[PDB]
Amino acid sequence: EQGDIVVALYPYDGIHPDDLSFKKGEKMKVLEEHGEWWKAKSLLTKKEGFIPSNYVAKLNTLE
Repeated sequence: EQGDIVVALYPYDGIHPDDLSFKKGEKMKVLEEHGEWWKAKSLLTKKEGFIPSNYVAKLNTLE
């Protein structure tokens, strides 16, 4: 859901300006879920952009 903290499982290089580029282990805040791609904010760079949702996992997976 919106505001959840996620961690990158694999790195990803954005191909377009609206994408975030991240490394494995990078922490991001999910802003909006839009199917396969989510809008997120890198907690390291504070930059926002779309990320492939299959490349991240919730830091909280139990609840």
